[PDB]
Amino acid sequence: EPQPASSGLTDETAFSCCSDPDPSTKDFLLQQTMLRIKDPKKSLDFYTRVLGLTLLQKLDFPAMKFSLYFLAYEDKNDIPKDKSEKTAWTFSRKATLELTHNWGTEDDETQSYHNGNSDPRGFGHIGIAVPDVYSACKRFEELGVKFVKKPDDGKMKGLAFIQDPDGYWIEILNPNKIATII
Amino acid sequence: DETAFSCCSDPDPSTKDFLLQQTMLRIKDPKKSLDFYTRVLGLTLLQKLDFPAMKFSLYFLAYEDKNDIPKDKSEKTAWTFSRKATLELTHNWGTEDDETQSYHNGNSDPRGFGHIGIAVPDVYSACKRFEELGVKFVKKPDDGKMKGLAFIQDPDGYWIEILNPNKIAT
Ligand SMILES: CC1(C)[C@@H](O)CC[C@]2(C)[C@H]3C(=O)C=C4[C@@H]5C[C@@](C)(C(=O)O)CC[C@]5(C)CC[C@@]4(C)[C@]3(C)CC[C@@H]12
Ligand SMILES: [Zn+2]
Ligand SMILES: [Zn+2]
Repeated sequence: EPQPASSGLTDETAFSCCSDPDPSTKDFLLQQTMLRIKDPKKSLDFYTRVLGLTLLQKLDFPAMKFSLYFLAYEDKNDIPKDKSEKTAWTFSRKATLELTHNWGTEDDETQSYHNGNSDPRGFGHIGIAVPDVYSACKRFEELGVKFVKKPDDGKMKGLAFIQDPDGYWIEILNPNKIATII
Repeated sequence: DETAFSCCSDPDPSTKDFLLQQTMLRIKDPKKSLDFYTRVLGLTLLQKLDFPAMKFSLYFLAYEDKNDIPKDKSEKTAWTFSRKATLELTHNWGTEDDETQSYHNGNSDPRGFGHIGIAVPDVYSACKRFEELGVKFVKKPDDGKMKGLAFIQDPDGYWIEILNPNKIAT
């Protein structure tokens, strides 16, 4: 029953590669995903205004000439005012997006970041779960967002991919509708 | 900062139930990857989904109690895809037997994606356990200006930040 190896893993092989978690890893949290961004204006506007994330915090590194922007689906009225307080909070949020701006890249017409979906491949995308793919995407269209895959294109109806201003892919999906699609 | 106007306070309420569900990474060999993320890092495999017509599988991992996972495929799928902060590891069939194939981690030419990041109670003991389990480090907690902060690598070489949120605070 181990599959032909041009056929992928059986459930058995796969599951048997899984161990229950060591109890010292309880309380571990998947806190952030870092993406490099060419232009923090385009990017902050895309993630806050279009996608509805809240800018939790900005960190500056004047020596090393770069800034970090931390965004998440969080209530602004939860963001601490105090500096240290604010940082501990931000960095204890789950499911956060860290955007790294290297100074000057916005003026560099020669410069662009690679989105991982052409050679050499790796990272693919982040994805947002929404209650209605078609209504969200209709608004995205209204707001000038660029699409990789419209919700109705292809076999997978009801799932979409849009680009952020650096070309990074963002999946848009409805958890109550995925099982129909697959 | 002249990005002063770039931050839309009060997002449109149509986005109020939006949720950052997944980060997707391509993996050469899920036997290694699954072992690493579960046994070393302590995540749980939520769901394995296969696509024969398209020759790939998806492995969703998260920090979730295995006991909360519905057993039924439709209930499971709906549950998995509504969890916050999942890793979606994509396996294109055969890459584990292709001696010439490897994925790129985004941290050298051409750059883009940098890393995912895991918050822990105690960076030092986590990293000592990591050392004991033969985990490869990109940065030990005691190298450079940033002390008490580490980066490790998964089996594909993707970078994973190991931090304590109360120590960046300093
Ligand atoms: C151990 C030491 C002291 C040393 O061995 C040099 C390499 C390094 C491992 C180093 C690295 O390699 C890449 C980056 C990145 C550069 C940057 C701006 C980018 O490359 O885009 C993105 C942010 C990021 C993570 C900031 C921190 C550093 C400087 C990072 C981890 C700090 C720790 C550092
Ligand atoms: Zn980071
Ligand atoms: Zn995905």
